[PDB]
Amino acid sequence: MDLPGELFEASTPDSPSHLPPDSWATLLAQWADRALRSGHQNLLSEAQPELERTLLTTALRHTQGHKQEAARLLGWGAATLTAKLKELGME
Amino acid sequence: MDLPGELFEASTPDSPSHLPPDSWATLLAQWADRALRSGHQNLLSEAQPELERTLLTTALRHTQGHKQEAARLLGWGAATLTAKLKELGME
Repeated sequence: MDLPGELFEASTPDSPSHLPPDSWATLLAQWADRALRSGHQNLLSEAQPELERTLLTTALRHTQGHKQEAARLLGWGAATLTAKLKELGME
Repeated sequence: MDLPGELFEASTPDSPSHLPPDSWATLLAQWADRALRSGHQNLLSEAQPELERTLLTTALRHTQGHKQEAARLLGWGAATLTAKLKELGME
């Protein structure tokens, strides 16, 4: 018998998230190499939007909702912030 | 007295390099934020060339010296591989 019950269900609360040291570059150096020895294709096209999304969302956080303010935040403008959004989706 | 001598000099050999888990994204999320609360400016312009240099050099390694082959390696061409080289230096 045990005091605590055998709780076995995934609920919303009681679920902390862990943030380990993500070795992105280490994953990109080994990934780009593993794909090169098999069938590489969208190499830079995959991490390209990854770096843009991270920063874009971060700076935007300073102005959540104000996607325009994010422009001056990254030395960009309103055409780049918008054109760069489809550039990764088009290229 | 000790068998080994007190070797205290930096030489070429006898110098192994360590490669810990670099948390780039973690450094970019905290850096972009720390700079935003002070004087942000070249936010994306700093990590932009960092992601391009890493992949560019990696794929090029498959064709060391053949900077041209790196083109098809990243679904790029000869104009992009060259134009993208100055794009980060110009923007």
